[PDB]
Amino acid sequence: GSMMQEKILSELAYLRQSIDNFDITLIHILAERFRCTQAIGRLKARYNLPAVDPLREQYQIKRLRKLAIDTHFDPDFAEKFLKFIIKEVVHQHEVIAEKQKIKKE
Amino acid sequence: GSMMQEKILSELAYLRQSIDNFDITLIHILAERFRCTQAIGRLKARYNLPAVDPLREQYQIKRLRKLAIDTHFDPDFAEKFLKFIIKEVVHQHEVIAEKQKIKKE
Repeated sequence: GSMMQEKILSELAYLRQSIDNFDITLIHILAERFRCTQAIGRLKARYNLPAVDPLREQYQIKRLRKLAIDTHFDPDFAEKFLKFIIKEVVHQHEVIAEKQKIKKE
Repeated sequence: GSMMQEKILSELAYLRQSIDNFDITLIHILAERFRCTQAIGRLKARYNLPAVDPLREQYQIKRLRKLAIDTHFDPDFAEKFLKFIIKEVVHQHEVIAEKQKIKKE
């Protein structure tokens, strides 16, 4: 139909409003997460702690996987997602350390 | 110090509580986002719409970049993050279409 075509484009539009809202929300939460991990980066750099903390990484992954299963959410994708975030964090930790070091030199 | 060592481990622990909370939150929001994009996948598959919708992708990226700058959040990372999500979504759209098609065959 044309009534049916519009019904379908209207549903699509409605679902995309929601997605678009989720994406803003996700960015605001990640903004705060990165405020925290940057406070960790400064602390690690001042006191010579390493960017990659394997016991920490391992815990975060097992925990998020368990919580993902409990939410009926794919645990492999939860892990892929967390690892994506952690790679940026590890980069940021290294950038803060190089910048604390260039002051010291 | 040992007082100073514990102060620092205590700060680190406190920041990690927050991170860990943000990560659960992020998973719950993504759970809902994927409920929506899966409803889009079914709709696209029933009515023969393609997985990759370039005009849609382009809008989502420009919009999230602008909103990221307005939140003092790195627009390149916002884009990297959205593209990471969209790659999963496009996969999921293709999986739904293959599964609607195998019923039809």
